[PDB]
Amino acid sequence: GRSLELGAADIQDLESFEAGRGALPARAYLQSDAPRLSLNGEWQFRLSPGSRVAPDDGWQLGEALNGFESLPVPSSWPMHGHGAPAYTNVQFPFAVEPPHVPEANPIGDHLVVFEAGPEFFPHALLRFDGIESAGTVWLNGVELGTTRGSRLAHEFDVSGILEQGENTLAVRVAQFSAASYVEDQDMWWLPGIFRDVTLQARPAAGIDDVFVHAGYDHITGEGILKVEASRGGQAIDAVVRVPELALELAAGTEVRVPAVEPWSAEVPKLYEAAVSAAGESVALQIGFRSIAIEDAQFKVNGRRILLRGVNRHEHHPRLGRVVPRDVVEAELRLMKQHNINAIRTSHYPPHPQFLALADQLGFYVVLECDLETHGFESAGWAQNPSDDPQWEDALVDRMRRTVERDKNHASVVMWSLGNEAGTGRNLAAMSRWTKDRDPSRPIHYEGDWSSEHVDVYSRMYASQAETALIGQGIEPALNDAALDARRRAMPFVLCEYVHAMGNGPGGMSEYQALFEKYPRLMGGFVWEWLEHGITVSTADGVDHYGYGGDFGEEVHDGNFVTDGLVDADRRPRPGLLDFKKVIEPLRIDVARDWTGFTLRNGQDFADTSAFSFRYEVEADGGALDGGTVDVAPVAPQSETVVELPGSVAALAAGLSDGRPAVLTVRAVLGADSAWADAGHEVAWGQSVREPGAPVPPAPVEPVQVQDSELTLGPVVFSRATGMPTSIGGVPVEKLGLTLWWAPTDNDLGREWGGADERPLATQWKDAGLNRLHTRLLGISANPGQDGGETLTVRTRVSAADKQYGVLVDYTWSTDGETVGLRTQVRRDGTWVNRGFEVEWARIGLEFVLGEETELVSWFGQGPHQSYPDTGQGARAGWFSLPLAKMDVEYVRPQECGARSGSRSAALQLGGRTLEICGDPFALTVRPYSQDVLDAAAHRPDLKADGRTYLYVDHALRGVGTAACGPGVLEQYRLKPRDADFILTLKVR
Amino acid sequence: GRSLELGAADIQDLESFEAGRGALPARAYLQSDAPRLSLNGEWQFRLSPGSRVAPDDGWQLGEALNGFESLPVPSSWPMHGHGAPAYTNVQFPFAVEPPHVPEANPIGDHLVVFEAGPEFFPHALLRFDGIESAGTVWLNGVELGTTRGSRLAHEFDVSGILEQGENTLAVRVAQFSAASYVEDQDMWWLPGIFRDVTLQARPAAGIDDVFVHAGYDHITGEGILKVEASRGGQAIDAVVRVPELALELAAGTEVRVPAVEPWSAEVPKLYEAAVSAAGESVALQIGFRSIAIEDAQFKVNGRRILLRGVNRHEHHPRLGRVVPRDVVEAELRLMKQHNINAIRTSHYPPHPQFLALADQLGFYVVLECDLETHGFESAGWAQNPSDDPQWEDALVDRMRRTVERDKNHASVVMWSLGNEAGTGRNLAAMSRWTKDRDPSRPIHYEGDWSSEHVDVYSRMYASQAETALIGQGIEPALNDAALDARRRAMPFVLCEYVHAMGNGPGGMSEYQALFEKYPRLMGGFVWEWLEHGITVSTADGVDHYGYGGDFGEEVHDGNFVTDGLVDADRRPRPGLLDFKKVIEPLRIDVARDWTGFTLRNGQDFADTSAFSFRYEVEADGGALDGGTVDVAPVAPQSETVVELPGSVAALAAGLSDGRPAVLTVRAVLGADSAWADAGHEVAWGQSVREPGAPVPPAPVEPVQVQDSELTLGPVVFSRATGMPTSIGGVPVEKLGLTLWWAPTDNDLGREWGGADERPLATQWKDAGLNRLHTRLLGISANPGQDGGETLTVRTRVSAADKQYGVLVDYTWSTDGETVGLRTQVRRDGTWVNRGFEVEWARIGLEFVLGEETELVSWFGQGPHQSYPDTGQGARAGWFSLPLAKMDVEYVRPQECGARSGSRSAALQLGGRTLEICGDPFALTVRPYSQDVLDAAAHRPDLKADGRTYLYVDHALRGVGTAACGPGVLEQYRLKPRDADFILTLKVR
Ligand SMILES: O=[N+]([O-])c1ccccc1O[C@@H]1O[C@H](CO)[C@H](O)[C@H](O)[C@H]1O
Ligand SMILES: O=[N+]([O-])c1ccccc1O[C@@H]1O[C@H](CO)[C@H](O)[C@H](O)[C@H]1O
Ligand code: NA
Ligand code: NA
Repeated sequence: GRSLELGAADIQDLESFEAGRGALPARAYLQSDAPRLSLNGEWQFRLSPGSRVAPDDGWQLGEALNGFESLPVPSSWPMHGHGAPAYTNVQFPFAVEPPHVPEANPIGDHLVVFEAGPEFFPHALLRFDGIESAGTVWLNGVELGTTRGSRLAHEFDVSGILEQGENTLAVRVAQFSAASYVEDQDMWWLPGIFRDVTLQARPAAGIDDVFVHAGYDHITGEGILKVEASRGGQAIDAVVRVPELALELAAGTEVRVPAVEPWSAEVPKLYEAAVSAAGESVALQIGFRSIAIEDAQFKVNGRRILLRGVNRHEHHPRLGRVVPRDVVEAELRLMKQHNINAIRTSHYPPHPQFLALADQLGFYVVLECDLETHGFESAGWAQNPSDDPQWEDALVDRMRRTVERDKNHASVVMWSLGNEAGTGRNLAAMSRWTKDRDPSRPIHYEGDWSSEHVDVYSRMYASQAETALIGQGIEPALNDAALDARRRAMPFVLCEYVHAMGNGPGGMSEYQALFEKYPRLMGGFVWEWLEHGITVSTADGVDHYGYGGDFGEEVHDGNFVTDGLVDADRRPRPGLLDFKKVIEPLRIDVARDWTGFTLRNGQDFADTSAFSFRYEVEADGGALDGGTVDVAPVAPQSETVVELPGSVAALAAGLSDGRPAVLTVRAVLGADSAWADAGHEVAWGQSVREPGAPVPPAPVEPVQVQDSELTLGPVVFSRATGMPTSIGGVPVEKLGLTLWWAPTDNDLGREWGGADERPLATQWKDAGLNRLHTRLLGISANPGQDGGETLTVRTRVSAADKQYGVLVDYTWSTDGETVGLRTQVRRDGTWVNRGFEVEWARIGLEFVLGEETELVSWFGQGPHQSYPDTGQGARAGWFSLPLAKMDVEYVRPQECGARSGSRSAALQLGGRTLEICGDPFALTVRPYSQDVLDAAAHRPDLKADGRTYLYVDHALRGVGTAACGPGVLEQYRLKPRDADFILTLKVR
Repeated sequence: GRSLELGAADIQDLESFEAGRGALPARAYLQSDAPRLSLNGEWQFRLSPGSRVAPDDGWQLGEALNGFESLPVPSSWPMHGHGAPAYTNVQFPFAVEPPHVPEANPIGDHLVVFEAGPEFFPHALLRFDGIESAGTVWLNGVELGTTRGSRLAHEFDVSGILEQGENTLAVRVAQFSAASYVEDQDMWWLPGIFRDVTLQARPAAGIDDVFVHAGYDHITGEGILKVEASRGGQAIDAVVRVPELALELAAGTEVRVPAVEPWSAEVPKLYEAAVSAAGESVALQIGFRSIAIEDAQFKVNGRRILLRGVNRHEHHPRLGRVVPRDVVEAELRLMKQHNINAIRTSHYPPHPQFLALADQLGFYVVLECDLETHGFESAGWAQNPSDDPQWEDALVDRMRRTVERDKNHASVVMWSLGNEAGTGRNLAAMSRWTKDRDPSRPIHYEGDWSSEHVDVYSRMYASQAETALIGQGIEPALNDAALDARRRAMPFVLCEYVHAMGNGPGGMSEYQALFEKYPRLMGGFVWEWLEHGITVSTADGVDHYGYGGDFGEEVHDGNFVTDGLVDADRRPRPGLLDFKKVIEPLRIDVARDWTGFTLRNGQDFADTSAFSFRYEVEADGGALDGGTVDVAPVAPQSETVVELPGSVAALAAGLSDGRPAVLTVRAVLGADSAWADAGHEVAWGQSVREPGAPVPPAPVEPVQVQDSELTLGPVVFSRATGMPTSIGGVPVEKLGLTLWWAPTDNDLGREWGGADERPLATQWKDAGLNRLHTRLLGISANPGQDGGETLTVRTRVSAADKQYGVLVDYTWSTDGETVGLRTQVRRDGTWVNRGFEVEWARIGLEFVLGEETELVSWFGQGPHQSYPDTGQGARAGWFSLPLAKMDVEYVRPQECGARSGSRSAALQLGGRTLEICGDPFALTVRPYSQDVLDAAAHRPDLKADGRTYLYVDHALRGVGTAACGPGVLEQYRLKPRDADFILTLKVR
């Protein structure tokens, strides 16, 4: 019985536990004076849906092509119409039976013709910096080998195969392979040759690999330099010239430069250098820095650093995994502009070019090997490749290539074995190899909590509580006494925290307080830097981002791929604005009397000499006083009290009580930096003289009784409902109590703990908060003042099939100019349902106005949204925006746009403007209803209906981060309760 | 402070705990020779959306009508374009704050002008037989009163207010009222005057109320007759003439008729009678029957009866609660035609006309008062009206009116206090009143399990297990010793069981076995008789039923209103067909050797003399032998063995082994009955000589190898997939394993018990059964016979992100005429997921054929569908239907149409037909895919895609009744396992 199935050969290679075949050794990516020819451009592409019908028709030659077509290389090929993106979070998109590949497996045949001059002879190589996920390579029909590790680099000796003149390079790329089982990151499955292809000549007497070792002696200030160079794996003679430090030395020997300026992310000093031999010179930037762990702290150059970090994925909304270099230096300067000083390359090494930019601009980076086996957790880690001895070779090759490529860059301060890969023998072999190859950086891996084979203790989304226990080193002890002693001596890092999906993330301040208070806490990396939105052009031609499912997936994880501080096009979300203020590197506590302010330098190395300290006093109309104050530089981790000019304090003292004014002390960039122009704001602080409470109007005007309506000054009531129908000509279509909001992404998440496993959003639906109803109980006039009268409208708010309720008593008084509105809420019945207390989103009013709103202005926090557990970035001021820029363009629309702590507010409606005053309320103004916003799954599903939805909230919930990790914290949860609050309105 | 809200007066009447105002006493509905004028016809109608804007503009007069329009009366008015039906199951459609009514409360103003002749003077009354839910009545602008209890009757004295000639009658009808809180049945909320309006003259010396008392002495055969008559509540002189029994007697005296033929549902003997006084005669039908409880059995006329019952709601797909009398006698004759002998009027008294038809046609009925407070359960029965002393008067009035109207009808054998109303003081007062007023019928109420105030123990959906424990009186004892002693002495009835939603109900046979085995078990009433589908005409003009939500509800319960044995138009579902055979009143066990058959008479009173006993022998082509056999009548609960003609046995013996033939003994109606023509089938039984197994083809034909395809006789394989591409010209687009089916309604239900709270349908989605995938492992030819060869195609079936799998090995042999196909399935891995074992719907194959199928024929069970725990109604035979009549037109489409126990099968595809043979398999043939059927929410969402979906199942799950009650029973659950099965195909 002989076998008759097609394609058995390709499939057995794809299902291989072995690493690629026939490539050269792993080495650093080096800047070399050898000639190079980038084969990037416009290739030819043919796509077959499986190895069983992938033609073996000699396409690899370049002759008689049938069924090819122009495609760009580098590309993620489902971004150019061939198939589609497919998004899965933890679930594998194929049956889990390693190492087998599904029958449906896109095969992409790639072909380019190039010219090879005499520079590339007698010796050259081809270099592929990234092939997702398994490539086979032919040069002139001759097999060069295979690539494994989709974001790793492979090099192939083409000596004797590369011909002079015209060559034909052919690569066959399979989307799925056994390697898929170990590349299960939470991102888009996008196959292709997404990184540079390059021909490089290899002259004789060259340099293949260089290993820079540039340490720093913080007690003496010495550099410690030893540049190793090698050819064909042997130490070679080469000369090391670093001009600026006045040294020439031999490669291979360690020397003590007498005094160097150390490298950090605050001061990223880079000495230019070259190592050269007869046939080849190599350029290097060199940062003198030394990483160590002592007294359970993570120290750089002798000082405990604080990691203000994010998790950078490589994604672009129209090119997939290809990220244009202009987009890279833009997003990285964006990061510095928001006080970020660390980056973690979740969850694979980045583009080779990325490393030098982290060296230059200034970031502590965690360089992470391409390894993740998350999809195996659901089966209790059965068959997990991290513990299958059949994968040792494959995984150690991923670590070697990872380490080798980037070992020379001072910005990488940690190697990371990978992510969400379980525990296992192979992980320990990856650690063992790395400690041997590069003892100079400590080793990170979160997935083995025992921390046996790492040097730092690392967790994701550990609660603010557990983080305080670890900060004091009193977390519960490991079962192994020996292991526990080790882990207790490591510093602690959160590689992922404050999950920034949608509206949020809440609770950042609580985490930051612990980072400053506890030295064993290293800091943390927000999840994540960007959303992976993929732009989708509609029939109309409107643009919007699509997410998981939108592209036809059979299994997918929805909008969980859009969970970042910036959108796919790097437009900041309010979370970035908040985070920037949270991690701000100086704190400015402005004194109540406006005489000075305390300045703490929170940096680890720099002093304050880089910063101009400006102040301004803003009153209602314009600025009253402003300028600059000179601060004698304060050391890192030192504090001074700096006086402000006496004019500022005298101005505060002479304010008529109840007149608002805000003192803002800014710290801005004295001079341009590599990442921002002079005057860029780094840190700030404020003191506010508040307005007094608003004067309730005298109830001098009485209540006029028509048969169908009532009238009390400028407000028109309906005798059937009790609610206002107009105020000063402004049509009022509805007025009621609100307790609910269109759920955020965190509200859609399950908050672990509590026997209530339903998401808050579900809790609400079950409770009926989204479908409240109001019964009218009574309407009265009552003795006012000098003939005038108050109006009291009694209602009860509740929901169908529910016994709990709230009584709401609206009480109006008017003098003819301003309407007064007192609102009282009292609970009737226990607000219990399906066994669990109900929690409210808010305690407010919804005014539905009959006309459109063009412009919203307020006094309070701003300019961007704020909620109880967010809003740190929103300062006290006077703001004014067009309605459409009050919204927040989240990909799945949801509750956003509340401006908390608001004191006054004006909506410009056609010709008239509507002025609310009162004690602190949260303002929100949208052109569509809450239910339109809740049902909407993408932004085009939001349509204005010509009215205005005015939200005035006397209380709000926090937002938390329950979509992944901690929910709203106790101090910010909103339990049902009685409440009382006063407003005053006015139309002009 | 004086109150300024509109409509405070109507609302305080609507919110009233009191019963109607100013009507005459509750009395029986009587056939009287007094003149009557039905005000039914075409009324005028104005609809206001709340009492606060219901005009008080003197519409009640009939002059200057503004905003009225022609409407039929009786009507449910949302069936005629005014508003819409709204379906809620247990949830109230308004905030639960009794007695308050929501602001949104349709007010329907009704007006008719009629002519009153001299017959109606000086004394007459108006009679409303039903007003949902609160009516106010004016005759010539003069208030007559108010109605409460939507399916109860009210009568108003119009003496001195009804004028001669032309009158104007005005009724204002509010949909919601305090009474809504006690009318929360699981049905459509439809307001209006849905039952007859009638003017009736009341001559002097008349009869107002009559109370028939017609018992039976089963030891002597005597009738015991006493007809009470009364006027203005006092016993009056009247004469009682029952011609047929040769008696004239005075009303008020009890007499002993020497010998009467008793009344039962099997023999509903009705003696015509009249009671008359000077001004009025009243006609009566009189059934002599006596109900008693002894030895914990429910006995009628001395014999323990068995209740073969259903729950009749009053519903019509286009008229709502109005059920045309032709539809009533049709549905009731339908019921008799399916062996039903009992009816329960869930959950309100029916149309007055219904009672006489139950007397005549023959049904034990449970007459149920309009009371149900289900929506209060979710709050722990807080504020439940059954225990609020403020409702005593309202509820006792509902019981009185209920009892009074129908007390004279022998078919009612139980009064029922209501349904799903909790326990409470008012319920006990309802019971106390009823025992006093009418001691002759026992009292039913399920909602108080202690059974303190009832005479029978009644439950819903108690499992087959608990029912056997009760059958033996060994259920766990009540906490109160005294109560427990009472309940243990009552007989037991299931007022609702075997929930017949969608495909089902499964498990009827298990219940029936217990009914026969245990005398304390009275029987049961299927839930429910009909679906409440409401027809919806689409733009195309296609008709289909809509259900909850489809009409715009804010809260609703989906398709739970369509849960019956017949659809809204009384077209039978397969459940009725099964149920008819289950409850069949004789059992015919046909002997294996075909010499005779055992006959048990299961009736309680009749013998077999009504039945012709026919037999037929059916072979492949036509009938071989047939006729009639004479059975000496067997008593109720007796058995005989009746010989069949010797020709029948000799025919069986002379059959060549492996030739199929079926002996069917039928018991049909010898002569016409009030409910069916002669020859109607009542009970049947069969013995089958099976076919032998099919001969596997000799593998004489070899496997031809092209580069792209294989060929083995008439079958064409694809070398890439391994699956057949054609068999005898018939395009085969896909062939694979099936383990899943589009979930039924029961599969969508939560099966209580087991820590798995997810519905089976959810279990499956979580497990991936709906999205299986097949990887190909190998293909071989192998040594066959005389040059020929088998083909073995090895696959593995599984699902993305899952480790469990099944290996499937397809093995084909051919001789050139017939294809042989052996299929083997073996488990690889534990089929566990989210902590709970996965269960399969089936173990079968899905053939997707490229051409349409016109006609399906098979040998096996039929003609209607069958599944392991259903299909009793399907007999052994030869059947043949067009494809579209293989389907089942469920309102939410779902898994149906499997014909289990099938031996052979032919699909006619254009010109050729495809013949499957093999051991018992379950056949199914649909014109659309399973996923089309699962996604479809209504029948118009099913569209044929031009192909054929052939389902051959070697194993199946039962269907159960998990949508309400027990799921699939143990013996019918399908756990994963290895399996082996052989098929043979053939194309002509
Ligand atoms: O770490 N976890 O316990 C965990 C629980 C639920 C979902 C994701 C998850 O892991 C984390 O999720 C984030 C953000 O979505 C990223 O995908 C990250 O790579 C992953 O480690
Ligand atoms: O009786 N029950 O415990 C129960 C549990 C869940 C849903 C309905 C239910 O009660 C029963 O349901 C049926 C069929 O849907 C009818 O509505 C019936 O009137 C009701 O008593
Ligand atoms: Na994510
Ligand atoms: Na139902």
